Amino acid sequence: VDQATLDKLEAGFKKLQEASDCKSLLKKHLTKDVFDSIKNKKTGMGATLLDVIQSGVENLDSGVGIYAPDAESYRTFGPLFDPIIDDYHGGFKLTDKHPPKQWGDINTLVGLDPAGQFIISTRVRCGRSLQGYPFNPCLTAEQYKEMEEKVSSTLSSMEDELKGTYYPLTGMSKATQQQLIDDHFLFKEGDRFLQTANACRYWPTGRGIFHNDAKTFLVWVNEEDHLRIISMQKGGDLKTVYKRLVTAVDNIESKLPFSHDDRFGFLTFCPTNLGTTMRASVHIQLPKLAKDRKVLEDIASKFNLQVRGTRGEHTESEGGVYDISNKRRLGLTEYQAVREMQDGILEMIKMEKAAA
Ligand SMILES: Nc1ncnc2c1ncn2[C@@H]1O[C@H](COP(=O)(O)OP(=O)(O)O)[C@@H](O)[C@H]1O
Ligand SMILES: CC(=N)NCCC[C@H](N)C(=O)O
Ligand SMILES: [Mg+2]
Repeated sequence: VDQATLDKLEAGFKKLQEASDCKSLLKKHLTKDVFDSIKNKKTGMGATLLDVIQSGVENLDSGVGIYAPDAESYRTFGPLFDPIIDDYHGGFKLTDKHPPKQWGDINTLVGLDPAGQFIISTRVRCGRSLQGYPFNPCLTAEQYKEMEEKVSSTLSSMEDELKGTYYPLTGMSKATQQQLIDDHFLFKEGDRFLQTANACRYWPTGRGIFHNDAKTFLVWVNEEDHLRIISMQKGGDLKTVYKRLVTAVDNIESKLPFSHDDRFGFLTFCPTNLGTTMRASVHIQLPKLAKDRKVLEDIASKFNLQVRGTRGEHTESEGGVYDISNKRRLGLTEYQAVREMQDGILEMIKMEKAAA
């Protein structure tokens, strides 16, 4: 680790201590001891502690603040990752290992809001990394193109409900892109947390979206993760949404090799996405409970749920519509993760009906 990198780290650590109102897990868990123990370490691809913490140093409003530039980073910088992962995912010890993939009994899932007065739409996503490719900050432009080719070629073999078309971001009209983002289908462009993590280099090369005509099945290529595999539709039919995701992931898994770790389950760029990589969410209105987004968040947290704005994380609610989802992804099965959202949303709706 060169001297220029060390200077920036010491200055970054200092900045974090002085940021009296910073509430990120990075600040909370980067103790002087932790800091000194790993700041001189480097991975085989040259990822340093700076590459890990830089996004959180520059964006003090980060909730977490770190990313893994490569798989090795998760262990090379373990003393920082380990406590943060344990913290975020609601308990995960050094000796713990993520359980084997288990979708569970899909037939046990229910409709989340039969009368249709609270839930707007339901969505479940997963993420995957291609074996042989590092995470965003270590990728070259050429690698983005190689991966885009591989993934798009694989998805051309999808059939029936899952059959669809790949749309590259390169050459995509501003109008077409903007509508897809507005309609909650395409990942947004230019995220400051990802940018400062050097996750958006060479944009928009290699980036794009696959989807069926109904746009109930989508795959993001080369945004935050190599793949995000998405099932979504209007209404509260979680069972169908989850079933479609399972079918899609099972099919893609037979064709493309994805990175899996004995301890961390499926590997992802952010530690929040490890394990099941699963975020099951609803867009929901709860006017009585949501009379203060912090009261809503406090209610949600007891159900292990996270609250986001209408256009995704780091955004506000619009027209009272919130994104509410399972927070935890690692140290529980796919089934357990989706059930936490279902169970939490069902009770919150009950609470809403009862609220004065
Ligand atoms: N239940 C949902 N129904 C409709 N759109 C959703 C739902 N949950 C998330 N989205 C959309 O997904 C997109 C990505 O948002 P983010 O908060 O970045 O989620 P992810 O885990 O998908 O990266 C945003 O446009 C957000 O509106
Ligand atoms: C997309 C994603 N990984 N969100 C979780 C953390 C995001 C951001 N780096 C933060 O620390 O708030
Ligand atoms: Mg995102």
